[PDB]
Amino acid sequence: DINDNHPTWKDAPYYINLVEMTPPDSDVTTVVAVDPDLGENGTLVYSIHPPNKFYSLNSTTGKIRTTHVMLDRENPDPVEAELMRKIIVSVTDCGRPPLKATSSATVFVNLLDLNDNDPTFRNLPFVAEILEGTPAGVSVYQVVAIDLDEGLNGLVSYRMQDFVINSTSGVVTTTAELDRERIAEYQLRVVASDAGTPTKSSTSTLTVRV
Ligand SMILES: [Ca+2]
Ligand SMILES: [Ca+2]
Ligand SMILES: [Ca+2]
Ligand code: NA
Repeated sequence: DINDNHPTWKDAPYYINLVEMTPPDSDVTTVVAVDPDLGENGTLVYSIHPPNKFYSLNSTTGKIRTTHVMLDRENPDPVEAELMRKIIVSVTDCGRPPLKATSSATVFVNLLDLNDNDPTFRNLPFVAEILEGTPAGVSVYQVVAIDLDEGLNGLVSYRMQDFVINSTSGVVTTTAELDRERIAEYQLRVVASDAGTPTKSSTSTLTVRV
């Protein structure tokens, strides 16, 4: 009848890979604690404490799941960033008196990246001011767009659809002597792409006035 043992954590700390945006109620991992006491003196109750809005836990099986709060690798908030990557877990037996394990157990989640973000322009849309009789091979603008994704998924390149844009630099160069009487205003649709295998794009207008 004496509660002879505390619960004892097993293979802690835990390190786990999880893709971001993983659907709600998707399995993450199963935390495990040991207590050889018979009856309620060894019956365990797991719990996430402090509470984590990105994960739920089966009190009896110690099995963690995701919630209707999606996991976002590009979430700018430092408070959330940590919750998404660190799950602190408390356990107790149901004995008389009830005993906790003498410390919690951290689950370290590694958030794997999806190409879920598209490029977004820093300096577009814009209106570039130029004087007529500007000869060919003159830079007028340099387009900048950023992608919050990781590695190749965040690497932004530039394309169009009387000018040419260098795909690496985002620099916009002329190909002819510009004249007010031929075309005084150009609307140029610059398409910014990333390097994901399902490539994501983003278009905005550079308005050249002569
Ligand atoms: Ca016990
Ligand atoms: Ca992403
Ligand atoms: Ca991207
Ligand atoms: Na994201």
